[PDB]
Formats: sequence, C-alpha cells, structure tokens
Amino acid sequence: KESIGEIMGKLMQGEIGDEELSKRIKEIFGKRLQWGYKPTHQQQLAFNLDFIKSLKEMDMSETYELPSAFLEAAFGKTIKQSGCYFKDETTTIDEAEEASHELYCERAQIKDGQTVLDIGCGQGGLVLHIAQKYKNCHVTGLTNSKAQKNYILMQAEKLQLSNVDVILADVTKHESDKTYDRILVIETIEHMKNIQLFMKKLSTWMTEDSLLFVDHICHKTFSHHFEAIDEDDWYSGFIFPKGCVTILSASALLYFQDDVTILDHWVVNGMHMARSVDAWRKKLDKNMELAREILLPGLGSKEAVNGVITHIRTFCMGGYEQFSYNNGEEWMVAQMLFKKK
Amino acid sequence: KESIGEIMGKLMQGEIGDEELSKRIKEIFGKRLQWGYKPTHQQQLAFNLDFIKSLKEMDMSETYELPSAFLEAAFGKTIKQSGCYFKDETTTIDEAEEASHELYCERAQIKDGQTVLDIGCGQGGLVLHIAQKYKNCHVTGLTNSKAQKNYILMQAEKLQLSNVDVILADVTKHESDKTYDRILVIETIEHMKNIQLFMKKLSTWMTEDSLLFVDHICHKTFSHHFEAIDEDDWYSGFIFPKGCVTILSASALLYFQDDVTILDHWVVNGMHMARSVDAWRKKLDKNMELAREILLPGLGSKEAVNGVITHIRTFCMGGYEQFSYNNGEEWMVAQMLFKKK
Ligand SMILES: Nc1ncnc2c1ncn2[C@@H]1O[C@H](CSCC[C@H](N)C(=O)O)[C@@H](O)[C@H]1O
Ligand SMILES: Nc1ncnc2c1ncn2[C@@H]1O[C@H](CSCC[C@H](N)C(=O)O)[C@@H](O)[C@H]1O
Ligand SMILES: C[N@@+]12CCc3cc4c(cc3[C@@H]1Cc1ccc3c(c1C2)OCO3)OCO4
Ligand SMILES: C[N@@+]12CCc3cc4c(cc3[C@@H]1Cc1ccc3c(c1C2)OCO3)OCO4
Repeated sequence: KESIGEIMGKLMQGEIGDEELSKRIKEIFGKRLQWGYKPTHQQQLAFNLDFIKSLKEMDMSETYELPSAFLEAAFGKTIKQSGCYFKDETTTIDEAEEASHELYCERAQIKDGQTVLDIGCGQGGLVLHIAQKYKNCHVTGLTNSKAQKNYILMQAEKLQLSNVDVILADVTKHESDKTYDRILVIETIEHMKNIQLFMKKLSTWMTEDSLLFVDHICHKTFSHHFEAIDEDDWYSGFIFPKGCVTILSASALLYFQDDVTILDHWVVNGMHMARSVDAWRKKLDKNMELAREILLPGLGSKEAVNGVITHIRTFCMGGYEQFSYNNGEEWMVAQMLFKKK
Repeated sequence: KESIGEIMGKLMQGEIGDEELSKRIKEIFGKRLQWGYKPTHQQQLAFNLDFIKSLKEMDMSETYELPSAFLEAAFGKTIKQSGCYFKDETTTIDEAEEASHELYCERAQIKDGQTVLDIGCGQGGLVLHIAQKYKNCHVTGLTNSKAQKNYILMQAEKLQLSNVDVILADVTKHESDKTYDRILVIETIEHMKNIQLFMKKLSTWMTEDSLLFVDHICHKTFSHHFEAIDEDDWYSGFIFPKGCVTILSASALLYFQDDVTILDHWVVNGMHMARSVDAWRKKLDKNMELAREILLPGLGSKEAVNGVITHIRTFCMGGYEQFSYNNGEEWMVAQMLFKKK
C-alpha cells in the first residue's frame, strides 16, 4: 500500500518513468469506466438522468494566466488548448489546429458577414482564423483572462486584422443586450458550474437567425465530474481543482434544450484529442530547457518551475491514456449545433 | 434458396414449427442489429442524425377494427396492446397490465383532479385505470377507431365511471383549443408519419402546468423503420405495411424538443415486452378454438380466419425474439416526460 503523497513525491521528482506513469493513469481511467457503465440501459439512463438532474440543482448555489512564451513552447502555432483534428499519421500540431478551426467553421455554418462570438476564446486561434478567412465577419472573443485578451489583440494587430474585439469578462457575470449571428463555445462548457443558466444566457445573445455551436470533451456513454472516485486516484485532483471540470456524456446537452433547440450532433473520436496531447507533450519535452528558462523569473524557484511543468506534462500523459482508451471510443469530443427556441 | 412466398405459404399452412419460426425471426432481427450498429460512436451519431433529419423532412409530404370478443381471447383483461410490466416469473398478464398502468401514473405524475388526455388510447385500459383510481380526474381517450371508442364507453358504463369521454379522431387531423394537465401517448408515436408536427400539435394542447408522457418501442442505440432490410425478410412487411411503424432509438425524441422540453427519460428492459407478447401468444393458443369461432362470421371463411390468427400469432412469436434479444438489451420501451416550451 502507498499513499497519494508518496506517488506525488516520486512524480514531482521525475522518478516515475513514462511507462509506469501511463500504466497508473490508464488504471485510474479504467476504474472510471467501471464506475460509469451500468449493466442495463435502464440502469444506464437512471444513472445518467440522476447526473443531469443534479446539474440542474446547481442553479440554487485552473490558472489560465501562464506566460505566452511558455504556452508557445508547449502548444501549436495558435496555442489552441482544445482537441485538434489529425487527418494523417504525419499531421503536425499546426496543421491539426487549422483543420480543427476549419471543422468548427463548417459545422457552425460560418459565413462571411456574420457577427461571431467565441466564448472562452483562449489564445484566440479560432477568433483569428475566422477574422482572417472572413473579412466581413466581425469576430468577438470573450475571455476572463487579461493575458489572453492582450495576446489576441497583439496577434490581431500583427496579422492586420481589423475585425476582432475581445471582451474581458467572466461569461457567467457578463450582461449585454448585444446579439450575434454565431456563438461558438469550444471546450469552455466543461468549466460551467451552472449549465442550464449558461445555455439560457447564451440564448439571450441570439436572435431567430443565430446558431450556437458547442464543442466539449465527453464520454460517449456517461457523465462525470473530473475528480477522484477513491483515495487511489492521485491524478484527477492534481490536474483540476475540485468542482472545476465536468465531463458531460456525448448526449448530456440534449437534456439542456429549455432555451435552445438541437439541429445537429456529432462526436470526434478520442484519438484526435490523444494525438493533440501527445503533440503537446512531445513539443514541451523538445523545448524543456527553454520552458524552464521562460518560467523562472515569473515563478521564483526551479522547484516551482518543475511543478508547473510536471502539471502540464502529466496532463498530457494522462490525457493520452484517457482519450486513446479503446482506440478513442471512450472519451472523445462532442459537438452540437443549436438554434434559439 | 427459397422465396418469400415459399416461407409465407408454409407459415400460413402451419408447417413451420415454433422452433424454426423463432430461429428465422431471430436471424432477421440479428441482421437488423448488424445494419444499425456502427464501428465508432462518430459513425453511430452520423447514422442516427441522418435518420432524425429524414424524419423532419417528412413534414413536406394496420386494422385496429377487430372484434372485441377476439381481442378479449388473446390479450389481458383490459386488452392492453402495449408492453406490460412483470414483477415476478409468475406475474399474470392481468397483473402486468395493472403494473404498467401504475408505472405510467407514477412517471406521468398523475394526481387526482387533473384533466388527462390519452392519445391513441386503444381499448382504454389506461383511461379506465386513471378514471377509477382518480375520481376527480376527467379522462379523455382519443382514438381513430369507432370500435375502440364504443368499447371504452361501454366499459366506463359497466364500471360506473362518470369521468370518461372519448374523442373519435385521427390525432393528426384533430383541431381543438382544449388543453389538458396531462397528455399520455402510449405506443402511439410509432405510428406517426410526422413527429415534429405531432409534438408541436401536442404542445398546443398543453399549458405551462401540463406534462406530456410518451412511451414508445425503441432500440437502445439506433432508429429504424419497421420494414425489410433485404429480400430475405418475409417477416417485417407481413407484420406491418410499409411506412406504418417507426422504431425510434431510446434517445431519438430528445431531438424533437422544438416545442416541448424533456424533464425525465427512462427505458424499460425488453424482457417485459417479451413476457407481454409471450402471454398473448399463450392465451391465443389456449383460446384457439374460441378465437376461430369468434372471427368466422365477421371474415367469411376459415382460411381468412387462419390468416388473421397467423398474423397475430407470428407478431407475438416475432416480438418475443425481438424484445428478448440479448436479455432485453436491444429492443425495449423508452419513456419520456416533457413540459411545454
Ligand atoms: N467563467 C468564464 N468566463 C469566461 N471565460 C472562461 C470562464 N471559465 C473559463 N473560461 C475560459 O475558457 C477557456 C477554456 S480553454 C478553451 C480555449 C479555446 N476555446 C480553445 O479552443 O483553445 C479558457 O481559456 C478560460 O480562460
Ligand atoms: N392517427 C391516429 N389518430 C388517432 N389514433 C391513432 C392514430 N394512429 C394510431 N392510432 C391508435 O393508437 C393506438 C396504438 S396501440 C396502443 C393502444 C393503447 N395506448 C395501449 O397501450 O394499449 C391504436 O389503438 C390506434 O387506434
Ligand atoms: C480547455 N480544457 C478544458 C477542459 C478539459 C478537460 C479535460 C481535458 C482537456 C480539457 C480542455 C483542453 C485543454 C488543453 C490544454 C490545457 C488545458 C485544457 C483545458 O488547460 C491547461 O492546458 O483532458 C482531460 O480532461
Ligand atoms: C401498439 N403497437 C404499436 C407499434 C408496435 C410496433 C412493434 C411492436 C409492438 C407495437 C405496439 C404493441 C402492440 C401489441 C399488440 C398488437 C399491436 C401492437 C402495435 O397491433 C395489433 O396487436 O412489437 C414489434 O414492433
């Protein structure tokens, strides 16, 4: 028997080899599958609906401020922090980001001239993609991160894009009468404490002609909070704080149609996400020395730097096991297209 | 190689034994499972959404008049023609009908004093159940069958029920400003050519306080029209005419929330339906001589009587194979509770 702190100690000291690390995390996700799958569809739906109902009761009641230079050394060219799309075995992370952006544009039915809102826009890859491809679109990113807003505005300037603005806001607190032809939510809904109210708020920012496109990490069958099942799981709470991230089932959002109506529904197989986190892990490993140097003035000590790096690297190692599980057929990416009620 | 007419000939002459009959029908449903299941959830959703979209394009464009005495000889006490619920191995069809009625009342949140509409009420078992149990409810059955209306009214009279009325109407053509606290649709939606318009129509018969409860035969994973895949399937078109019956997936109705909003969702394992059709088959077999005598004056010849009997018996034999497939975990019954938008 070994404690959390024992495994955590070895992890932070780089004493767990990649083989053992992957094995340990795969086992943790294996136990999540045992927890989530029920013997009958009757029981599966009972379990799933209990989860959905609990989310609706949450109506009653991560640090994205890392330096841009570090994020540039770990992620692809546009610093996309979401599942990318890989056509080939030799597809690069840069190509995969672009392919994913194109996929979103196709599925969200983006057309030149539209007003576009990207909720939780991150480093703005999708915002910049749409702004460059569709010069008559006006594209607004919304983020709660000052660093992210500043990065996007700088990039828009460098790219001679005049059709970009960024709203600095907590989306759950943002009040506006403004409406948009297209609202995009790419791997942001997983952070939403109150989904029913979130979807309601989004619907008020839509007209009859608007479409809403949501992309979220999912499991194909069941939903779960990204948290430890038992005391043996050192991994989940290390990656995300308690209550930060919800992994909805691929169909969970179908039960959140009070204010929006589904038009289409897709999933993207988990191997795409697996290849995404693998590319990030490999790039971080290649740029390890550089990353360490970038992080040192902002953090204080080499130990605090090692801590941030281990966190991100383990996220990628763990993510690989999660999304590659059964060749991408467990955890994957769900996508949904909605119109307003 | 053997033709449809060859198998059909032997079936109508009672030359196919129960063992071979079950085996043949099981194989037909086996091929439906091969048709419906896709290798990845990505492909599964593509397939499922194509089906859902095709149903929404059907916005552009069985004989329930058999004698009551015959139906009494084949079905349970209230002549329920839908999946029943069996607690025990020794549960009778009469007990299973009552248990199913109770299940609907619980899940549809029936309370004394409500106005209740039962759409496609059949021989009115559920209508009579609610009327007797809840004396302050006013219960309306709606059916397109004169025989069914007449049977219900007679039963209500015999049972001293003063809170029952029956609307004789094609539900798709029925126009009314009347609203109801509860609308129940028990294995009727499978007959609906236009589901989106059906759900829309139902919503106009609801107020803000109303609930809609739908029960339908389903497959847990995919939808299909109840029809022959290939030329080898003699069974499907014999049971139902082309375009009569749609088997929605257990989740298909989640995509039909334009005008109603989901509140709860259940499935009942297929063994309950299997036990239902088994009980009907066994009762028909026990009352075979009587059934033949009942049907003779209304039909004309012993051959025409044998035809109706073979149709109903094969429905039960086939239904057993369909619903018992993988211990009830393929085809089953889906149930959904909705409020108005
Ligand atoms: N309450 C909130 N309000 C606004 N933004 C939020 C938020 N909670 C999380 N976010 C943002 O949502 C993002 C999720 S990461 C996804 C980023 C981007 N859509 C991409 O695909 O790369 C983070 O960048 C975070 O800043
Ligand atoms: N367009 C339509 N309008 C009204 N009733 C219809 C209809 N199409 C089918 N039906 C009725 O719907 C019923 C389906 S059978 C289910 C009967 C009953 N709900 C029970 O559980 O036993 C049939 O009795 C048929 O008469
Ligand atoms: C957007 N997401 C929000 C929720 C979430 C949750 C996840 C996940 C990825 C995501 C995504 C993608 C992503 C990629 C890189 C990141 C990251 C996230 C968080 O946070 C820091 O670095 O893999 C397992 O569980
Ligand atoms: C109501 N349903 C409508 C659609 C449908 C479709 C079915 C099924 C049962 C039914 C039900 C249940 C039933 C039971 C007995 C019947 C019957 C039906 C038809 O028609 C004549 O006798 O089993 C396989 O496919």
